[PDB]
Amino acid sequence: GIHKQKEKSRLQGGVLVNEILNHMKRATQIPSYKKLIMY
Repeated sequence: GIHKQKEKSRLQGGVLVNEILNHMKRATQIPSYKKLIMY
């Protein structure tokens, strides 16, 4: 249950993560996840 969901905070990593991820995380272009639900 908890395993599935992880903490996007408090976690650490090698700068590499900063260089490789440096770009962005997930689809920041978040348009509308639920709002859509209702058409």
